[PDB]
Amino acid sequence: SLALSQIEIQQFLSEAHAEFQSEGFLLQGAVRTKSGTKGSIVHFPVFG
Amino acid sequence: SLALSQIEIQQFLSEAHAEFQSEGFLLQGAVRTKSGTKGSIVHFPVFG
Repeated sequence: SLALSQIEIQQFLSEAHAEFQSEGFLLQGAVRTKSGTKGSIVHFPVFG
Repeated sequence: SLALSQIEIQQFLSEAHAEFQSEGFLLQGAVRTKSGTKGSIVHFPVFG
């Protein structure tokens, strides 16, 4: 019977799509970097 | 000596009485139950 269209189902996919966005870390290593630092402030001495 | 009644002990039971109430699930078996469903809406197909 064509009445089967009354009990048609819908499928929801488990693979989600994240909206196109930047993943970041684009400027990693572009500047003088100090890793594993401790303390509230890191001081860079400068001479004229 | 009858003075032993001055150090009589009292026992507190560990099996607690629950004030008279329904245990629930009375209507299970009176309706058509379907376990392990998913989603916000569940559809029951019907045939003529």
